[PDB]
Amino acid sequence: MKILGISGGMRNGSNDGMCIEALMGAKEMGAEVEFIQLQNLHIEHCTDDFDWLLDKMLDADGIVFSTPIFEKGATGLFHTITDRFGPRMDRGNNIIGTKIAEETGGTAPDPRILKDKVISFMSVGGSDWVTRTQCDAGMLALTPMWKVIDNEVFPWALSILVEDERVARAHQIGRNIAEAAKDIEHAQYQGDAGVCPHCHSRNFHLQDGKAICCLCGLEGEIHNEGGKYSFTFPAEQLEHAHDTLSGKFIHGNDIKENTGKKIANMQTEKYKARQAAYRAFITATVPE
Ligand SMILES: Cc1cc2nc3c(=O)[nH]c(=O)nc-3n(C[C@H](O)[C@H](O)[C@H](O)COP(=O)(O)O)c2cc1C
Ligand SMILES: O=c1cc(-c2ccc(O)c(O)c2)oc2cc(O)cc(O)c12
Repeated sequence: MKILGISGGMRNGSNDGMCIEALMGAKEMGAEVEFIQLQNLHIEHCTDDFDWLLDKMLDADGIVFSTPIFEKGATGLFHTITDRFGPRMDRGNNIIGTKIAEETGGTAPDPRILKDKVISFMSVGGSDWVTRTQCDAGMLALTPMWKVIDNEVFPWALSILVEDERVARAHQIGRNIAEAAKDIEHAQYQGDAGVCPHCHSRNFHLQDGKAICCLCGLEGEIHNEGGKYSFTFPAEQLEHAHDTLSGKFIHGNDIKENTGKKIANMQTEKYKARQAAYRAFITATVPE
């Protein structure tokens, strides 16, 4: 089993070390290991080394991703990789694209794109401003429905490379991901149970009558029982969860329906005149 470790920190930084430490644990369980340092890659924002990166990820049976924490979440580059995953890696759209290709004599997309895969994440920050990175990390796995094994946060971690018990945790995360990879079907989540019984998220969007899991999208209710929170939802919601095939097929269907409505609206006079008033009112300022 091939484990790919990816770091988004500085060259030779703490994220490099935690990630290489996971890789060492993985080799201990018998895996072939590879390491990619993202500072060596050129990756543009969603509007270039990205295709290469994805090819590397598609060949791995499991992935360990270690990211610095910036403003409580993953780095902007981690969010760009997430942006760029959609068009390429959505499990829903790739199932559709492959069925369509078969039946219409089209060329069969990358079979790798649909293989099951396990992924673990590590978020390394220097303080306790760490409340959003696990969700950010979960979002990247959500689009292709890779099976999350661990999704770990390390606050106060500037000196983590001399904190033996926390380095030992990353070693164990490496063990887990190699073990999970040996049998991706029977691999099971090893991380924290969290609050969302489906996502394991602890991040929720709250409004009167509706608490929403910020990762899996389940709409339900948060309960405070003496300081312990818990999340409940009605079973019909499972159909709609953003990390299930069912919920993705629905989501994509609404996208197709709303995209057709936009195309049609873009041919109305209402649209064209408002747009022309905007073009006439102002011109975008650019640098010299
Ligand atoms: C602009 C910036 C914002 C940061 N924001 C946070 C933060 O919100 N929470 C946090 O825990 N650490 C934060 N950090 C600390 C970085 O996570 C830390 O420097 C990183 O773990 C270093 O990893 P490396 O050694 O691999 O580069 C921030 C660092 C920078 C430079
Ligand atoms: O190393 C850290 C460095 C910084 C930081 C960010 C922007 C600056 O203009 C600056 O002068 C320092 O912010 C942090 C914020 C954190 O929560 C944890 C950290 O380790 C850091």
